[PDB]
Formats: sequence, C-alpha cells, structure tokens
Amino acid sequence: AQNPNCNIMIFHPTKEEFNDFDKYIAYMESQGAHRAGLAKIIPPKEWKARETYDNISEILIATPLQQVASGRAGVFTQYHKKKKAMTVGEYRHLANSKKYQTPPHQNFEDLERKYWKNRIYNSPIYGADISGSLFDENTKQWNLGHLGTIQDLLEKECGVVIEGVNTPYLYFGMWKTTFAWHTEDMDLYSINYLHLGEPKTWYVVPPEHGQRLERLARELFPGSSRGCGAFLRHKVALISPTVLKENGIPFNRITQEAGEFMVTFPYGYHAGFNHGFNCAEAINFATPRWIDYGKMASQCSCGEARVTFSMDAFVRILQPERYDLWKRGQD
Ligand SMILES: O=C(O)CNC(=O)C(=O)O
Ligand SMILES: [Mg+2]
Ligand code: NI
Ligand SMILES: [Zn+2]
Repeated sequence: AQNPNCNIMIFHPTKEEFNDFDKYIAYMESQGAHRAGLAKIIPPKEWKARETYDNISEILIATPLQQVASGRAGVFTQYHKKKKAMTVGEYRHLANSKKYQTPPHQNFEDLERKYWKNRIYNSPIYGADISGSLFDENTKQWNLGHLGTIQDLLEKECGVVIEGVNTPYLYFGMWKTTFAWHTEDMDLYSINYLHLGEPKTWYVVPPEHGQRLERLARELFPGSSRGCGAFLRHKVALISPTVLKENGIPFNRITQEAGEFMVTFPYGYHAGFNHGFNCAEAINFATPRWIDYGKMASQCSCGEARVTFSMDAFVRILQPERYDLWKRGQD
C-alpha cells in the first residue's frame, strides 16, 4: 500500500506531465497521495496562470463576510456577518490597515502560534465564494475554468445525462480569515490555486479517519450535533491542532504559497487560515474513484447548509432514498 502513514505529498510535474490533468491526478493517486486527504502540486517553471495581476482592483466583492467567533481559542464556531460591497482594491487597502494587517512574526510556525492564540479576539473580513476566474483564456494547462465537468463525469461513468454546471470561485483573504472544518459538497475533490499574495495554512484528516474527526466534533459541539446529524456541512466549526493532538485525531498540516496548487481528495476533512492579503481560485471536480464516495456522502437536511443548484442532480441520482428529505431541507 502506497503512503501508508497518510503523509501530505508534494509533486513537481514536468511541462509534459502538466498537459493531461486527469492522467496526473490518477498518477498522484497511484503513489498514495489521496490517503493524506490533501496534496500540493508545484507547476513547472515554464507555466503561468496569467501574465500579471496588475489589473484586478476593480473586481467587486458584493458581499464581504466578517467572521465573528464564539467559544474558546482552540474550539470555536464562526458566523458570517454580511458587510457592504467593496472592490478588490478597497479590500486590499483594508487588509493592509493597522486593524487587519499581519503582525510581525519570525516564520510560519510563529504565525501559526499567534493565529491559534489570538484568532477569536478579532473578526477578519473574507471575500468568499465569488463566481469567476483569473486564469488567462490562453493558459491551456491546469486552467480551473476549463476542467471536465462533474456532470460530464457522472454521465461518462453512469450513463445518465443531468442538468447543472460547474464553475470556479474566487476568494480574497486577509490575516486570520478562516476556513472551517469540512469536506466538499457530495465529498467531491477540490483544487485550489493561490494566485497572489500571502500564504494559506491547511490542516487535513486522512479520509480513512474522517469519522474520528466527526465523533470529536459531536463531543465538542454538542448543541450543534443535536440540531443536525451532519453539522460540519454548515462550515462553521474550528478545532485547533493542539486539541486534535490531545484527542488523538490523525491529521497533517502544510502551508501553500502563491503559485502553488492544492488538491483535496474525497472525504478529506480540511480547515485553515490565511496569513495576509491573498487571492485564491478553487473549483470542485470528480474522477471515477469519486462515484462511490458520492453515493455514501452525508447530508445536512436541517436547512442550514443550503447549496448550489447542481447538487440536486447528484443527490437525486446517487442517493435516491435520501433525496426527498434532503430537498425538504433545501425548501
Ligand atoms: O481557500 C479557502 O477559503 C477554502 N478552500 C477550500 O476549502 C478548498 O479549496 O477546498
Ligand atoms: Mg479589475
Ligand atoms: Ni474545501
Ligand atoms: Zn444541518
């Protein structure tokens, strides 16, 4: 068995290996990369996502979200308070202001210590989930707006044609902006490219151990667990590495820098935070190996998780017994 300790693997494809996206994902899996839940892909030196980032300031963040925490430093939830629209240039100036800027630090480990100690005492503002792309149309390799669609994969594997579309999303972050513990919708893969700016630190639980994280979360968030049998789908709960180690939960951590891709694998729980002003692009995707995970994915039916149009068909075809209850949650 390849990668039996479930370590995060880092890949350096050549320009020739960067041509065929599906083939390279399958290669990484042949080496055991999926067992970690997360892999890093460093593009060949010949590649670029676009020529410059000098002309992005006029992108609008229609609904910036202020991430307000409740709880204790290592075990907390966050809710998202909606703020007035602002441009990417306006948000960048805000991120760099004395109230929001990254503090002085020695290295990534010192910054990580500061994040866990102090996050709850601040409310950073995140531009999330903005439909769009920063890849140049002429970039042919690993262009997250030109991937094979999940609807086409389902149709190729299972023969059923379904409605829905699959497009990328932009994230504009600042110091302390936080992504809560989650797997993807329908336990899909994700791919995330850090276009510019400061790093993003990730934490991940191997897919084979995901239920250990779920049992800890039910213990730590007991009201939320009574409310919903899949409350991590709400994407609001944070648990620190120190608390995970205290409770014997297997995990790994890695820091992504600008110019690097991360891939999350089916049922790989992940969480993390941004170091300072940055911009990332991400999209979900599928492969043949995903289908069995899609069929077994948990679902939130309490009403909180509310998701995209295209998840309807995935539930309807892969999980027909659950469909009626899930759809009641959506309506
Ligand atoms: O970058 C973020 O805020 C969160 N991204 C992801 O969870 C991802 O790419 O799967
Ligand atoms: Mg612009
Ligand atoms: Ni994710
Ligand atoms: Zn729910």
